Amino acid sequence: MAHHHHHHAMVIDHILKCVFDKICKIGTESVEAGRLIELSQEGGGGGGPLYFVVNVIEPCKKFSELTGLVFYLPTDSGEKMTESKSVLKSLTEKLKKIVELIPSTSSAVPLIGKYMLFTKEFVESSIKITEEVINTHHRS
Repeated sequence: MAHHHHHHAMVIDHILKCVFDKICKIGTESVEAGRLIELSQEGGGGGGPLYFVVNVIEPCKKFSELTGLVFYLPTDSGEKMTESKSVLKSLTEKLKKIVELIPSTSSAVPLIGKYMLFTKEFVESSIKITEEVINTHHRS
C-alpha cells in the first residue's frame, strides 16, 4: 500500500488491522467446522459446549494482549511473536491431555486436528510481515 520512510508507529499501527483482519477470515470460518464436527460426535463430553469455548478462548485471552504488543511495543523482527507462538504449541498440550478426562471425544483429535495445524501455519504471517520492516530494524 505505502512505504513512508520514517519512524514506525503511525504506519506500523495500521498494519495491525491487516494481520488481524485475515485472522478473522480463516479464524471465524473455523467456528463452523468446530461446532459441526463436535456436535457430529457428541458436542458434549465432561460438560457442555461451553467447555469448547472456555478452553479455546482461555488461551486466546492471554494472547489478545500479545497481538497488541507486536504492533505497538515491538521488541524485534518477531520477538513478542516467536515468544507467543510457543504458547500455541504448548497450549494444545492441555487439549490433547483430555484423553485422561474424556477420551470419548478424543476421537475428534484427528478430525479437528486438520484445522489446528492450519492456523498454526497461518500465525507465522506475524513474522512474515515484519520481515519487510526488518530491513531497517535489523540495521539500526
